[PDB]
Amino acid sequence: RPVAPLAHAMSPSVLVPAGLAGIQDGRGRFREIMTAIMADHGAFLPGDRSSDGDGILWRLAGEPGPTGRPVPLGVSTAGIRLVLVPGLLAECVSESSLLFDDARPDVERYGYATTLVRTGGRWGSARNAAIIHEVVAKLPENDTIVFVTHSKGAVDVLEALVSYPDLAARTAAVVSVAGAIDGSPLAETFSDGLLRFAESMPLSSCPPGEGTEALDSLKRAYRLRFLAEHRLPARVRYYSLAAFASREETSAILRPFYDILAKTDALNDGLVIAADAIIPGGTLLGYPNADHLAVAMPFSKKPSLLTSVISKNSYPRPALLEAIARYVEEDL
Repeated sequence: RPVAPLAHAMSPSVLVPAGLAGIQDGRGRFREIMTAIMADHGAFLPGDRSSDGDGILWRLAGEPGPTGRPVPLGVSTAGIRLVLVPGLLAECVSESSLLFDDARPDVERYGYATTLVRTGGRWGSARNAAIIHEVVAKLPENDTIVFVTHSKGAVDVLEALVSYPDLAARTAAVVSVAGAIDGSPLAETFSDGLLRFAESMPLSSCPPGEGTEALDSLKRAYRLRFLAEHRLPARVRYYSLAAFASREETSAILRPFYDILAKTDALNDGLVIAADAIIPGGTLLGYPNADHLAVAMPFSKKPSLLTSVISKNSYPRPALLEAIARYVEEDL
């Protein structure tokens, strides 16, 4: 695309150390919690692996040490409900994959209720925000609501919190997992024609979108403008995990997109750059060593061409989701 229209749409933005955008560094305590969880009951959890070194969570510079304070490893009685919100195209592959599906037995064992929200896989954030608003309105009043979101789901939820003060007042926390907070430059990379055809083609698992509504929601200019123009509700707590893996531990299907992003930032999960995946003013929990899909969306149906090309899908999602729940309960 010629640069003039992109320039006109872009709001001034700056890449800064996390501290300068009001981010609390919770990387040390989160590593501590997740590591203890896996030492305590990781052995039969799907995706179990060594927690040593960068195995589960990358060690970026400046990481705080462990606090030494005991990690809760029993059943929660806090009445917390994790409201799971998926991202782009998730609805379309629902037969093969549901968000954190293999992690929900483990967190429910330990006292955390879970609800999965079905969003439009090909719909814009405003339309999905209304869906989320209606779902949460029907959840039990005494539950403590903690969103756990993936990809576009994160900004579906942020737009909802900004649009519906009653949802904001109802919500204790939002956790972003590889959330597309600043969108992705890939949303602009491909032709409108291609995006329009993808939006409108008949699929038996997800309804079509209008125009390019879903991708419009993921454009960097749009997403940066949202954050420039709307304060996130202050009474809600925000937390972010930003995934990336090495090229060889990145799924085949994601590698061509990884390769585009890696031209300027190797710390990307295939679809989202890590610096674009952190909610400003929130808490940074860390960097799962996993590509965009492995960190949150299990694919296991065999055989499947789809499952086969998502070739690096193994990650300890149950331990990750349990660590998220325990960190937020502790932080709250």
